[PDB]
Amino acid sequence: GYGKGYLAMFKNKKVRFKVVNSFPDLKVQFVTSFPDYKVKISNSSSFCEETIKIQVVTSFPDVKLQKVTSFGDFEAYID
Repeated sequence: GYGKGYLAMFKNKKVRFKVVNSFPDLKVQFVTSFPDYKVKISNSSSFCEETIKIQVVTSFPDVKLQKVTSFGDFEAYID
C-alpha cells in the first residue's frame, strides 16, 4: 500500500482514518515516543481531505503515530 512518506503530503491538513482489519492503506502503530508523525485526533468528520484505511498494529508498522493534542503534523478523524 502507501509508504511512510505519504502522510507528509497532509501537513497542516485533515484526513479520515478508517479502521480496517484486512488490506489497509497503512499499518499504523500508535506510540507515546519516537513517532514518524505527530497526529491530532479530531472529534469532527468535516473537511477531511481524503480517506486512508489504517490497520492498527503492535509490531512492524508502515508508520508510527503519536497522538498529540496541540502541534501536530496533521489532523485525523477516526471511524
